[PDB]
Amino acid sequence: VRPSFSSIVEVKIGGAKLPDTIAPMLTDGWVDQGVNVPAAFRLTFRDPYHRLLGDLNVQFGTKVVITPIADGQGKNNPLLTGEVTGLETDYDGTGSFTVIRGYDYGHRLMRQRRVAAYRNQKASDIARKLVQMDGVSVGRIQPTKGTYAFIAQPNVTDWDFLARLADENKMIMYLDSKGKFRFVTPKPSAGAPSPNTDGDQSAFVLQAGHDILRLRAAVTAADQIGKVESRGWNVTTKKKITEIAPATTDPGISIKWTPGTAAGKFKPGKLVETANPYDKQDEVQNAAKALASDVTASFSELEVAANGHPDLRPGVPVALSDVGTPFEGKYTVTSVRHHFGDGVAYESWITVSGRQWRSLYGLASGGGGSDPASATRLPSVANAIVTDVQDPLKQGRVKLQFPWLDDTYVSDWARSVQMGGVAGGGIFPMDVGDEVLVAFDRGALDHPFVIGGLYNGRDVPTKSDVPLHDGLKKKAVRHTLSDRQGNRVDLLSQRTGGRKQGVRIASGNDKLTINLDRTKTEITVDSKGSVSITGSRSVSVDAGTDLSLSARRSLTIKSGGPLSIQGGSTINMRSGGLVGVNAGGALNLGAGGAATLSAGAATTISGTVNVQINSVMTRVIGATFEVKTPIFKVATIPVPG
Amino acid sequence: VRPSFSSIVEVKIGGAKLPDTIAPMLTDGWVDQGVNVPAAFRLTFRDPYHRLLGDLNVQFGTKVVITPIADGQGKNNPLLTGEVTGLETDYDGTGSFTVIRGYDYGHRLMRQRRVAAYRNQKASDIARKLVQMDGVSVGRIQPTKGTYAFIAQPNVTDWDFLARLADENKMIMYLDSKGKFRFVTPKPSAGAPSPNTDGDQSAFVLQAGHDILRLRAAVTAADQIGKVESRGWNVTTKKKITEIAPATTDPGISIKWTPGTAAGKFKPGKLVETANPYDKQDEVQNAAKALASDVTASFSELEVAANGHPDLRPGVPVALSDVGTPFEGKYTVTSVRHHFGDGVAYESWITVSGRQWRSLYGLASGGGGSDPASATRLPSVANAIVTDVQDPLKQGRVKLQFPWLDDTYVSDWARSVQMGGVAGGGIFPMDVGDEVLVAFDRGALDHPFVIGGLYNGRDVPTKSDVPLHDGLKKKAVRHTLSDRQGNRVDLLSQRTGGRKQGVRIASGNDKLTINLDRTKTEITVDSKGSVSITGSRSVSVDAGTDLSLSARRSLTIKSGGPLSIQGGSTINMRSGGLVGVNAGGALNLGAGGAATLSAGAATTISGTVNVQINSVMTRVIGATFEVKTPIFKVATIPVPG
Amino acid sequence: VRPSFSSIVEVKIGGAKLPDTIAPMLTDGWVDQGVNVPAAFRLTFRDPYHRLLGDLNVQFGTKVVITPIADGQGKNNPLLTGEVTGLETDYDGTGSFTVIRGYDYGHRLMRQRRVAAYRNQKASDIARKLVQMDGVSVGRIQPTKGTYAFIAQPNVTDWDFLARLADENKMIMYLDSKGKFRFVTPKPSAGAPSPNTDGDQSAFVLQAGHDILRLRAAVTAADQIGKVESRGWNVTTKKKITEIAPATTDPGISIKWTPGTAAGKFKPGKLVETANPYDKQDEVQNAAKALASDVTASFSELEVAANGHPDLRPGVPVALSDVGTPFEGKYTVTSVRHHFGDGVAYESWITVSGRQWRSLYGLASGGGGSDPASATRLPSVANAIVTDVQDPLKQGRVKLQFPWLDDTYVSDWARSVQMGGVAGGGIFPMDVGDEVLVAFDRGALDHPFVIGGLYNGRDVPTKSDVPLHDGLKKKAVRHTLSDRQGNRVDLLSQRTGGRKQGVRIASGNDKLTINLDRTKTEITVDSKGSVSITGSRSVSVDAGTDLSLSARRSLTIKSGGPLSIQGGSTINMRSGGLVGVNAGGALNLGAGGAATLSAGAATTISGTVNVQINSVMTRVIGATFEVKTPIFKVATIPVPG
Repeated sequence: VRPSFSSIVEVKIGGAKLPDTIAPMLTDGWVDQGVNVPAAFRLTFRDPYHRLLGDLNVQFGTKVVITPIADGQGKNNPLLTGEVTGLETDYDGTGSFTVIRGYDYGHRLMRQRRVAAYRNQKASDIARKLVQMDGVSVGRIQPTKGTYAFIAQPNVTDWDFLARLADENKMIMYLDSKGKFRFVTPKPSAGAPSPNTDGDQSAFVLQAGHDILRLRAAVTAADQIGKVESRGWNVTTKKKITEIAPATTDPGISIKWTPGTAAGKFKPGKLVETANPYDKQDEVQNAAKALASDVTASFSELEVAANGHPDLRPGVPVALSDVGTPFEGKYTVTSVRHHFGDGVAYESWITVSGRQWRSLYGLASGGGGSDPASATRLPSVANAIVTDVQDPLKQGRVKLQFPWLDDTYVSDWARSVQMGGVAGGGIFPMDVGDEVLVAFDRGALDHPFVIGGLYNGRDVPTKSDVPLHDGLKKKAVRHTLSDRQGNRVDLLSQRTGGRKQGVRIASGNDKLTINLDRTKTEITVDSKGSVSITGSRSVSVDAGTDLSLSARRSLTIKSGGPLSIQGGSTINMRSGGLVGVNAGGALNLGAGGAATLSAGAATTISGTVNVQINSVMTRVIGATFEVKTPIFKVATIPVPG
Repeated sequence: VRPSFSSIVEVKIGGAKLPDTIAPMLTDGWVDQGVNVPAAFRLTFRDPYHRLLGDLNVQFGTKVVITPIADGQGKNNPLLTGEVTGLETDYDGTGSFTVIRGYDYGHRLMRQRRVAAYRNQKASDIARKLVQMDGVSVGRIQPTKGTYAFIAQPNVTDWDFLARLADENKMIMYLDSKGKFRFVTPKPSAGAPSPNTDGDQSAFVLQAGHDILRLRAAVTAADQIGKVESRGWNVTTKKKITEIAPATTDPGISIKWTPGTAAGKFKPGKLVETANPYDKQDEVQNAAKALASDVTASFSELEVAANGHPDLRPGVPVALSDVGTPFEGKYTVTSVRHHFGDGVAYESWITVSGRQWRSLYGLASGGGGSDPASATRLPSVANAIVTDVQDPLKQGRVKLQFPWLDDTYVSDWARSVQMGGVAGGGIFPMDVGDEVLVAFDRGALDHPFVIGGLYNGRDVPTKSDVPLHDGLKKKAVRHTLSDRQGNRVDLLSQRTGGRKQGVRIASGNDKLTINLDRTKTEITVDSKGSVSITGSRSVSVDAGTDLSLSARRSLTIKSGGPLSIQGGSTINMRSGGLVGVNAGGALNLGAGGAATLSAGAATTISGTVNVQINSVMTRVIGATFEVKTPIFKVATIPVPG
Repeated sequence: VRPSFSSIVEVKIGGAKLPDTIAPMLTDGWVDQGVNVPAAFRLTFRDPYHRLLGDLNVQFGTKVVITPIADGQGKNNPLLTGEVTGLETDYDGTGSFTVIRGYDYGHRLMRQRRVAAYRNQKASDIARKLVQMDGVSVGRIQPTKGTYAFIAQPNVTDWDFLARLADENKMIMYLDSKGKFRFVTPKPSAGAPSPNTDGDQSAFVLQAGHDILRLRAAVTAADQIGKVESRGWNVTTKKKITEIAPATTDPGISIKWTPGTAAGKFKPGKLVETANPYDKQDEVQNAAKALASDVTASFSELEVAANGHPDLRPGVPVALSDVGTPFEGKYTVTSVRHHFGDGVAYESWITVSGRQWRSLYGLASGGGGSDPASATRLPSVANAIVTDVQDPLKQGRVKLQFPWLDDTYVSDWARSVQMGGVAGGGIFPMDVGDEVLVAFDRGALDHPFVIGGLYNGRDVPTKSDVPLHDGLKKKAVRHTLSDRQGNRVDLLSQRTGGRKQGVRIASGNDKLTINLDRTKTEITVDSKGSVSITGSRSVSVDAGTDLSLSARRSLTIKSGGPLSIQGGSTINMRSGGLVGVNAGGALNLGAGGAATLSAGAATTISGTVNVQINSVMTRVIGATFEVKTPIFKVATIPVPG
């Protein structure tokens, strides 16, 4: 029937049934099963002479199975198979008891604290991999809605990472009777029999006064809001992505009243989540749905201590009837406490609290939730080593490799801050061995950012002509901007020593240099190589007060057009053995004063032309006047004096 | 008198008096009224057959009024007027009770979670506007001492924001009986009935043994320090602003002993606050006063459970007398618990604990651990969108819009970090639509800081002729510094492909380029336009080994002073068409060897002066010699040979 | 013997024995001693008329000595010399009790909150200085393993800081009976009486059922891992330092089972610490050993309430016998509780729980959280003022003094991040007076990092020419890179106003400037000084369409070799006054057309050589023809016409 006449607990340790000489020694039989934390075994035997543990040879690390038997139900279907973890002995004054404590076959997930990174795997794939890796048989795994680009395990316990993953995906972290892992969606509450049933023809119906020893049901509108929004940033388009989801319905609870009424009956507020990064529409939609489920899970909180039945496993629909106006209907169980003890028969505490750990006190072993000191809430910045540069987008994006976290974690691409903008800007890409400063997006490890490279040992900067600081007043003297080899621009200012001042656009080998030197107001374009100054429509209009073009070997001046030497004063045109002027055309001279044509060797006045010597007077002072042709047209016969 | 004979609870639901058929059912009446958190109603009726909620037609959101009546006091002046929030049913083994839970008319402030920014409004103005937004009638609001400039509400429950503001301003939120907000200063403890009074002529005097059912009074010097300082940074002057305030007095407590004695009797310590940013003297002084009040509020902790009186409202002075040496005097109440229950008449728990909400549990429900991760202490950095760059100071300050927080929050000016210094440095302003990386001052949202622009999709860097990485080892090859436009300063170094090395300066049109090219040692000054090299005291002293000046269509050389062409070897002065040395002054030519003046058309020697040919030999050896004028001074008559 | 016949509590207040008229009034004597928190008295007298405190003249800050006496043990050995801290009264319905709470002398350490930096001192030296400054006598201090460079005190209580040091160094802060501070290693558990000794003879042996009133012994493998590793970064070599330490043994516990048996019987996991920066091998080794000890301290948790004995001081070995298989052996006590009360004799509660504070509830006052709101986890960044720019390595580091933390804290060198790399990069050193934006390593204060200088009031004397923003749409117009004094490179782009575009490499005083101007396709190498353009193997090959070389007061062209003026068109060679060609060598001329040599004054044709005139026609036409020597070789006699 619904209650029980006699109830027994059958416990098997190490695969063998409990010895007949030890079965009467058992007193308490506690089993606390939940969907948020691993279930707990507490088997308390009475050992007045302190000899039990020396006979069972029980050492933690042994398989133990606990089954309840109420009437003829529960002979098959063992309740929970797990592992003995801790031992306790209590001399409380009412009996020197020996307590064996156990955890679920799968508690090892909480035992292991891991760091890792998973690339291009679905959440169900992550669950499958982690579980097997931990030696736990896989039951049924439900594929999740969307894939993840890159997940990082930020130094957390396996159980907690998987638990949050299930929370974000609106799942349940089920661990069934035979120790099989399960990642299953919540069962709909409608499945349970109608409360209008007789209440005695099944074991999933609770009637007020029939088999409800203790009852605590609460329906509240503490933080029920109709709309919940989750927001994120899209970098491939620079878009503010957002998702608004309703919180007016809930699958786990059906009590004739919905949270939509709670939202309507008060002012229409809204809730915002600003604690996790998001990138794609799928992730934002999933987060919005998860937050809506979280908000709607607090609508009803139920806790019934009943005579029980061994079929009250977690995650099953249970109908609550004849309680009142807002408390009828169906619920989905979340935690079940099977209790055997002094003066108490087989007791079952069914607690429906959504995904919260209301059981074992809301605060539980903390402040209502774990706040580890080695969590993912990384404040400020850290240092990292670059491992990859092969960005498929050529935006300077660079992979990282944290050296204080793990030797196999290399993260994903991280955008690096650069002095650019909306319409383009300069880039200073990093090498494959730099040590760069890394910040984080809202503290999350999944989204690192690169600020710039640091300076440490074995990475001293390239040496320069002048030191970093000088002078008694001890101010900055040089402000260097440089590449990784020596192609540099220097902005230096000094009043001591060499008194170097100004700007210096140098080269790697110092062969090429543009010195804007203020110490002597001198522009020095120095080059141990070729020089080339060119224009298109006009050439350098050189000016000043002293010009000089002294180049060895050769000097060629070409015009391809009109050429002019205005001068303005004496033009001393020296030579070194030859002066030549080509027969370009009508060559003409002139002078406002004298005109002299001297030489050292034989002169001549050539030309197949009508030579002439125009003048108001002409006097050949030649020591000898020789003509080898007849002389004509002389006005008078030659006369001396 | 002081104690009472008969005590009643008058509760009105929905504005109508409690029905006569329901009044006997009420058993438990609990009212918990405090000055730190909203008060609570707990009305527990006995409903064995579970039919109450189906007859009263109670839906949360309905108005409820609770009044106590002790003797002939309290018929008027209702105690509290609030709203039903949650429902609870209990089967505890002592009756099937139905519980209605209520909160204050103004609990909605804790219900709403908001993001917003307030500009140039006083704290009292903030409270008034905000409360009027939430549909709560405004009582008396006391004007704030100092005004603010920019307050950000960083995704917080509204009541918590208001409470932090009130704690900053040494204030109190006593919602009145009639549900009216009161932002009021604490009532001074001096204005209280004298302790040496008869103890029976007033309802504000408690005597040990007269009516004090339970007493718990503690006076401690756990963390009493005489002086407390608060410090901040002033940016308009670079000033370390500080305020030291005393903690030797406290308005709320007067127990013949002051915290000054506690501070003096121990070593003279000091306390510092380093958790919030401050900018002005007013804010720092207010923070120092608030911290001093907070420290002095822990001097005395009092908890008296007495027979009570319906006039024991919060925020009223109460005189405690005949208790001992240090426990006499007057206090100001902070929380009051009115209780009706099984085997208990009307009882009043008066608790004085200053700010500390130690009521119910010292840990309350979080062990004094308020870390809701409501994105308040934003860790590390985040991304933001620039909205305003006006800067009334021209220092590059920029208004920041956060895309993951709100669509209407645009913040105040943020001092972007610039790679300069104190006496002047280069400025890189950002456009009106950038995406920048912003840190925060000690995590507070009120003081964002811009680190630099980021790179995302649809904002690619300016295209360049050479790729960002090349080779098999493929180290960094190019280090570009550029404006949003094409003006660039490239520092490039390559070993493969085109083997481009050196420094480049480009104007974006690829016309004006300065190439310090190291692959072939060269300086190239290219420009699709005019060139101009100028000096003041001397001109470019050009040098090298192969000079060339070849500009088409024009070449003008001007001196305005002495001109010299030293040469040193052959000077081939070619020409085409015309070559004329039009010497204004005295011309003169000389030769170390021969001298030749040829022509093709006609050779002419001119000059309006006596021409002269002078040398040992002046032979013609040409052709016919014609003279058209008399020949003179011939020594010998012409003779061949 | 082991139990006691009659037990008394001897208390001395103010150095004088408790008065005879007050000794019967004492009711409750409670002492709580431990190695994690200061010891406490909770003495409780019965004062029905509330007059005790007015006669003893007790004022907190008075010395009090407390001792238990069970049989004839402890008559001259005091248990705890401390100071009265807080007074307390009670009307609990069972008497009007007066309670005097006292704390051990070490409470002063928890009473002071300090900010400071300690320089080149061992941890033992730090403890000695802290204890001496706080007026506490120094007992025995054990020198620690290694020294530290700096240890900042990030606004923390002295006691918490010293406890952190003790936990780091595997040390305990037990305070002895006389009140003398000592900093001691835990006593080994092996140095205890054999578990199988007589039992009654030794006062350090507890037997199940003999004198164990209450017992709670727990042995668990909740988080037992064989190996624990600690990781850190070395900057003098760029190295990943790591230390793996075993957790298979523990000095404090010896119970026939070791944590190695817990680790082996499960999967071989590992644990990592990622919350504390580390620099040297010694520090990493110390951290690994400390974490291993912390993990192994949770193997056994013991709580024994026994018949009491005054020799059960903290930090002494105690042998636990005849309990079972895994619970025999020895323990090192961690906290002791001496209790005298109503209907209760002298009770001693021994608690062995490692370094954890499992003594108070399960979460003390604030378990899990214990995050001082004013803690060391600095989120995001802050502002700081440079105080020293020197560097023993010249890598650009700098010391930073914080203006919101302390006036005497200047920190260590911070590796400022700037655009460098593995093989060298540019550096911008910071001046002494700069204000820089400083991040933090993992939030820890000990490792600040400088990002870059900020801008504030009277901090931007760049004094640039063009404004930082112009226009209606008013995008960024200028991108300045400059030096503290003015030597600058500007990348400016405008469309309105003066319409300036291009690049400008300027100087401090603007005398020297290289303008790449794009509004007018021009290169302006302007300089109020000398100019020098030089080459090595070839000279500037100037080109374009209009050459102009116009320099006043001088113009010198030198070749040192062949010189050529190709020309190609008219060559106008004017002269203000005088012109000349030197007698270099075989000077020659030529003309494709006419040839004219005119002058305004005395002409001549010099040359001490065989002058000649050659042509088919030699028509020398003038106004006369004078020869000063005889004519010869005339072909015919002169003839008119």
